[PDB]
Amino acid sequence: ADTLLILGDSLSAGYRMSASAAWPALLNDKWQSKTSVVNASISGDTSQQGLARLPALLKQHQPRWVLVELGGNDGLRGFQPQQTEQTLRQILQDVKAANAEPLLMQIRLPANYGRRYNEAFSAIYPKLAKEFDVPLLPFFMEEVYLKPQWMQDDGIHPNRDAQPFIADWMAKQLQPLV
Ligand SMILES: CCCCCCCC(=O)O
Repeated sequence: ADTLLILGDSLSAGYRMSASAAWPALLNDKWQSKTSVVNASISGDTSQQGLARLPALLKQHQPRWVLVELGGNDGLRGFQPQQTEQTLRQILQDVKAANAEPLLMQIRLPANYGRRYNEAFSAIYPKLAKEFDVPLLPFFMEEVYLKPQWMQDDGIHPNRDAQPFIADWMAKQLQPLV
């Protein structure tokens, strides 16, 4: 029984819903008796808070793959993309050293954050992915934005109704990678 560890934030932990309602739990359901999905995501977690938890998780879960979904809160709070990039790099190193396969998810900020900043934030992902030669999954939120009925009031977080769809899309994206 191989393990996929998910190191992410509210987008993966679920926002204003229980963990059982978030897509990782639904993905774990359809990957029943196949692959184990461990959702180690916490709402509001910056890339540093995530990195802070990683060591213990690798040690305890001995995952074959780690899906990294972090940075969104940093950019959202105007952090220094140079810093975020540095944190994500350590995360990838930790994963590799743990003899696990890192899977990086691309993150993008709202258009109302300025072109300058958004481009610098976004570029981090392709850059690290090239640097470590790891898969760079597209940003699943891009498809969700196209369906207002799948978005919560804040225009940021996907709602309960969106979870099964995100689970299916994620299963599709992760398939070749597992
Ligand atoms: C629009 C960028 C996506 C960032 C969402 C951060 C998720 C959280 O609330 O932990």
